[PDB]
Amino acid sequence: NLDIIGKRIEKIKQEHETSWHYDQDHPYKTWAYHGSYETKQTASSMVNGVVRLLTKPWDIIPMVTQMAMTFKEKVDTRTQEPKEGTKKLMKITAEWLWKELGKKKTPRMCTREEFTRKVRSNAALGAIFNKWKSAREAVEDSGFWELVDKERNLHLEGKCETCVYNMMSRAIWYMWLGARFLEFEALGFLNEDHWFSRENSLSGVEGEGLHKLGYILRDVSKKEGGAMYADDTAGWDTRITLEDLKNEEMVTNHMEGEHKKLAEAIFKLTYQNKVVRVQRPTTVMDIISRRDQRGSGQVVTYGLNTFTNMEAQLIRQMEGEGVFKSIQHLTVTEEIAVKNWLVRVGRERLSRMAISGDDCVVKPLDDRFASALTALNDMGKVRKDIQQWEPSRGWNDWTQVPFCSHHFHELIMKDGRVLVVPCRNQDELIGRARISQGAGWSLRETACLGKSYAQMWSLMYFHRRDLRLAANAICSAVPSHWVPTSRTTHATHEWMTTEDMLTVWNRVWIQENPWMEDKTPVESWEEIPYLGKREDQWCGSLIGLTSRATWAKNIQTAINQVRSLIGNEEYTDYMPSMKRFRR
Ligand SMILES: O=C1NC2(CCCC2)Nc2ccccc21
Ligand SMILES: [Zn+2]
Ligand SMILES: [Zn+2]
Repeated sequence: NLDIIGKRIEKIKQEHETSWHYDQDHPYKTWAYHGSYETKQTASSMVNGVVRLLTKPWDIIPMVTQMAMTFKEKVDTRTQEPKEGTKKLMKITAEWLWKELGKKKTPRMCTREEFTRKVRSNAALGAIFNKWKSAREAVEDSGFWELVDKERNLHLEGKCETCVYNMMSRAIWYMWLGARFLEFEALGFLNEDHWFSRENSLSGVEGEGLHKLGYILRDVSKKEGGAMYADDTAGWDTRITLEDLKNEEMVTNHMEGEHKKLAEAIFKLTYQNKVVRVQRPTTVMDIISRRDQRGSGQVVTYGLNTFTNMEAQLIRQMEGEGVFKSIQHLTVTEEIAVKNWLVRVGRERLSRMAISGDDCVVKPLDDRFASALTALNDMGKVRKDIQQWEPSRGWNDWTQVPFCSHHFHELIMKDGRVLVVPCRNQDELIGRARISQGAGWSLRETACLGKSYAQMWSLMYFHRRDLRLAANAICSAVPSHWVPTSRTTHATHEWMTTEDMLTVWNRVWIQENPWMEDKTPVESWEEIPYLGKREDQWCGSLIGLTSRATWAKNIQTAINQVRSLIGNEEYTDYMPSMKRFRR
């Protein structure tokens, strides 16, 4: 308890010595409270005017327009200790899984140089404002690195002074840049060296991209076995047990020297003991602590969520196959049965899964998996939107399975070749492209973000009539040489380029596509198919509405409206790449 966290707590106490008070009316029940201090501060979603002016029919669709407007009764709940049989299953599986992931990889420290390069190309490293303005300036100043050094040597000594979380759909634990550095130095290798690539982890999809995820699900569907299960966990990050954090820490068993000590300190001092500052309007700042749940950098969180989800799903597969009888206790001969299953078939069983952090698809050996719920529930990985002991409902067709907010279509080109394409309800896609985050956007910066959405649509969602038309309109309305941008950048964004989008389409879908045997390039956008018109409507198309027909017919007028706002620049007309504007 206070031996490991007190020092961090002590230090915050003194910087607000004028304000410290143990509030008697504190709302915490599962979080250990410690004190409050005085602050007074808050980032709403702003509309992208370039995208909205070129998507007029959606101005009267509430599912789009409501997205731009506007549970902590789940962070403040508790998870029970798993039974002894469950703890044994997790420990054997985790031991086995780090060894498999480690066979073709070497753990190593990430460098100041690597960290500096990341900051100088705008990645989301979840850091706070204070002594320097931005991340770019702290990294170019030697004083920073001396603070990093002090903390670094405190960790080698097994103590922590400044590694404190600041809490703020999605929960992010902002730390100061220095604490983020030390996390990256010790555990960055998991992402930097692709430990959760499909080649390395067999279940993982790190670095894949939406042009690959549908082909991966179709390959899983080809295995003999039962339904495809895609059960979401209710509040995954809140269900990570202290036993989970201890099995994750076993990656340190594969390390040596300074690295092993620096990694052991991240896990012991920051992950398995947390210090958090939270804004309460009663506006004060509460200093709360707890031992369990996930609270790490976004990138480390993705890797360890993937690890622990692979572990949980192998165990659910073991339960379905009758490898063990009860979670109450594993007998000595069950332990050897479990180890032997892992050695014998473990890699085959990993290949039956697609796992992206808390998100999974599993094609088990048979449908016994559906009612194999004892280990899953006892590990705390309770399924969302279904009663605890009700058997899972599986999917009979890989094209129906949800994964990473998409489903996937099989789309046959006029020349017979097969595309497996990503898809989701079109209101969601249009609604997101109409939103920006943060202040100080110039018209040029707003235009270049619209262009990023348009090029993503061309590459990933070309098969949706409305999005190929709107993408061509936005690319016609934004100056041809202006570079697409994002302010927040495990997937490949091939659309972030000033290269011709037909050339990028050929590279992604034909040349580098390992599922496409015939490498014959496509010569025009007219060779690139759409979904069936009825399927396009099913997935949210406005094709057939009077509003949509008027928009398509008069698109030049909309393009010209945006060009007139941006001013006298060099523009290209991309509409004649479409049959209906080609005379
Ligand atoms: O566990 C995670 N789940 C998803 C949702 C589906 C893709 C991965 N997102 C994440 C992003 C950062 C960190 C963790 C996660
Ligand atoms: Zn620290
Ligand atoms: Zn669809």
